[PDB]
Amino acid sequence: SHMIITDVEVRVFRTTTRRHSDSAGHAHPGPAHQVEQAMLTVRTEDGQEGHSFTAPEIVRPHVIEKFVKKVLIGEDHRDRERLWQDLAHWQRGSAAQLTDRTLAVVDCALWDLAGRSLGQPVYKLIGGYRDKVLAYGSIMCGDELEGGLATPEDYGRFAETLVKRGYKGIKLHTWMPPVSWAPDVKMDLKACAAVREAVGPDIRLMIDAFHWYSRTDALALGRGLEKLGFDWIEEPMDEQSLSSYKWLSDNLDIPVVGPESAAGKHWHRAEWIKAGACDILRTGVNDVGGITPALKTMHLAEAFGMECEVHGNTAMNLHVVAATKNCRWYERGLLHPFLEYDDGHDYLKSLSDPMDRDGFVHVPDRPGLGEDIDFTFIDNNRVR
Amino acid sequence: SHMIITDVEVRVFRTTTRRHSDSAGHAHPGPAHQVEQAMLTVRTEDGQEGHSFTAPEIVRPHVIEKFVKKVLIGEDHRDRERLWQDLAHWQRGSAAQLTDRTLAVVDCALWDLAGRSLGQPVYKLIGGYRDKVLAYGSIMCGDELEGGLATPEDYGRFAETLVKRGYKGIKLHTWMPPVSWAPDVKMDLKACAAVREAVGPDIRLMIDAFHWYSRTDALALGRGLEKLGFDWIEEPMDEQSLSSYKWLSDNLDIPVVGPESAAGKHWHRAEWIKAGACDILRTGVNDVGGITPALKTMHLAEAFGMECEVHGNTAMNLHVVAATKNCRWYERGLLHPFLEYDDGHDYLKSLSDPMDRDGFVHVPDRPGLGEDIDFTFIDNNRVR
Ligand SMILES: [Cl-]
Ligand SMILES: [Cl-]
Ligand SMILES: [Cl-]
Ligand SMILES: [Cl-]
Ligand SMILES: [Cl-]
Ligand SMILES: [Cl-]
Ligand SMILES: [Cl-]
Ligand SMILES: [Cl-]
Ligand SMILES: [Mg+2]
Ligand SMILES: [Mg+2]
Ligand SMILES: [Mg+2]
Ligand SMILES: [Mg+2]
Ligand SMILES: [Mg+2]
Ligand SMILES: [Mg+2]
Ligand code: NA
Ligand code: NA
Ligand code: NA
Ligand code: NA
Repeated sequence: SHMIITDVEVRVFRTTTRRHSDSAGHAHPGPAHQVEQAMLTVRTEDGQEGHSFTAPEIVRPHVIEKFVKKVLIGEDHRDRERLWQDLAHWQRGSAAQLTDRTLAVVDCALWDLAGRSLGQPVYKLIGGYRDKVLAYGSIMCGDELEGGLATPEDYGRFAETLVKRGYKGIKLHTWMPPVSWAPDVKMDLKACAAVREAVGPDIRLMIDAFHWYSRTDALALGRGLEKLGFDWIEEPMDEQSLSSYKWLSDNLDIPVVGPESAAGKHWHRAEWIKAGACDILRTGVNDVGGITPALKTMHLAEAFGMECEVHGNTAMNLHVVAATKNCRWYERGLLHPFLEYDDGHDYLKSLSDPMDRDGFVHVPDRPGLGEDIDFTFIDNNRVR
Repeated sequence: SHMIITDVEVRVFRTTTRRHSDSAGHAHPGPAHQVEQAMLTVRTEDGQEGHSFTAPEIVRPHVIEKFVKKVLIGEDHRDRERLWQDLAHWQRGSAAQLTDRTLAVVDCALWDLAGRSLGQPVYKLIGGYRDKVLAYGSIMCGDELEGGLATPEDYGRFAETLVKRGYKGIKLHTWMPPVSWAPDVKMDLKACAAVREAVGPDIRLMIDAFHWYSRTDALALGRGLEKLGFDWIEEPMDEQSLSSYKWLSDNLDIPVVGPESAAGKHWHRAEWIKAGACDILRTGVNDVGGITPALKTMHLAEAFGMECEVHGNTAMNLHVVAATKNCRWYERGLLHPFLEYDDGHDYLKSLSDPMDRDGFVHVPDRPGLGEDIDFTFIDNNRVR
């Protein structure tokens, strides 16, 4: 009975960061401040543990007591498919409180537990494809900060810096409300043009613009991009409208990648394939409810001969990318000229995603998700 | 470097069995005789091993030297996705000699190696869904043996015996060439009717008839089955004709399950979904080239809200079934009144798929594929 789960614990602590998020949830650099972060730990009878990080609200007591403990406590931690399906089955009746985000953090902690228990990196447990992978530099949403990301030329200048660092691909997130004047298709296209001019024709370029443009605006945006040789256009319209995506992909030459944010996990992504709503699939550990369903989406895409690009940084997504073939990149970011991504986080002793000078991220040879957790730091900065 | 593969070995030995196969490859009971069986072993630097069984021609020296050793030797055994993809990439150019069957046995040996090395059953490594699963009794193709499977009533009588044993579902394979008079739709339907009459309405019944009936014959067969409340009709036409399956499923009420034998692995099975060629998907470790692609097919089906029924017995298929939710059964057989399935194989010390009196197969709690291999027997019966 050593593999039986005995405890599920949440520890909330303060991390020091210059990352802020606006009222619409878009990241920006700002003053150094303390932000509450949560760590979920699952422990078995023999004392082995697995951990994963998320925002405090996602693993608050209501959700832990009503849902997570009831599924996990007393169960064999290795039964990840059974445990995931049990949580999935309870979402419909949860009064909207048991979210895909909660499933993701629980599933990730279970994977970390298995890996740490076995002394194996998660991607090796899954079945490894690659130990290193090209990353694109994923640039934060636009701002109104002088010298930051306020003008089209600001994007161009930051792009030059990213190429020097070794990134072989660059993705722009452009300007979005509550930036006062946003959104503006002409401004987005000017940023795209400035970046292409700055880096030349051989760096791969992507755009993830305002996520709710009308069909007419997204068509104008996509048309403007075809002149610049961009690799993909990402979520330019409300992803709840599958029909809009069928229409847009039919009317654009540039590949459309999606859905990133849409609900329904791997099931809904099958619908995007069936309906021809995208040219490249998208998934992400946080978006589909864990490593387990992310892997399902990767396999789904592969069976159709499609790529499936993995949204988001951190170990959980990196291990999905390392375990699969049909994904061009790891998404490294979000990045901003004012911030030093390579410095990492105060609660981790080293980076989960170190990148060489040629633009390859190397998966750490550490067990589980391989997050090098500074438990002492967390203990010293607990939220009472 | 303890995880690095150092050796790939094939040991051919004689097993004593009453299973024969006719000229078309269909199994039948006959005289006790000795049949050559091959065991593939993969070994790492630290001396850990994994094993899998297949027919000698599938792992003959030509294939081992030209393909398998070149991919595996010197590589990290845990990189199953990379190694599978490397073998897949070499099939096209192999002058038809590197088959999906060869990929399957190699992939299975790699999974067994990881499980044995970690002390974990393969389904627990994948992420377990169930430790036991309902099995259907899968009846051998028809014969002309008196009291065997020669008449419709013979099927009825054997069905009664299987229900007593505890099977909750039963699948008929009916009469096929070179049975002198075969095939005959009317005879197949008589067997189906005899079985339904024998077992009543609450036992689940399936039919896997002659695999190459015309559209007109398969329509007549399927129409006759709807009167008997059968759960599915399996491969009644040449599976190379996707279009025939679209047509047949459109014209039958009874669910069509497939494709079992078609080439193209998980990719081709996506096409069956996209085209609406079946109501229930089919896969199998031997049919799609290993546990790795079988899992991909399971996930593909699940994303469409479909079941995917796993073809074939033995540990390799049982572990796929135990790791996934969207499959109703393990296929236990093939069975015949003249043969005692529960006696197992002379080269295994116990059954990979023991079944209780309620019709549940219990996955052995043994590492890797959990095949309880009698190495001494194999050594004593080697083919010189
Ligand atoms: Cl709460
Ligand atoms: Cl940076
Ligand atoms: Cl770095
Ligand atoms: Cl520490
Ligand atoms: Cl040979
Ligand atoms: Cl039997
Ligand atoms: Cl048994
Ligand atoms: Cl032995
Ligand atoms: Mg995005
Ligand atoms: Mg298009
Ligand atoms: Mg740090
Ligand atoms: Mg069959
Ligand atoms: Mg139908
Ligand atoms: Mg035996
Ligand atoms: Na977007
Ligand atoms: Na399209
Ligand atoms: Na058939
Ligand atoms: Na159909």
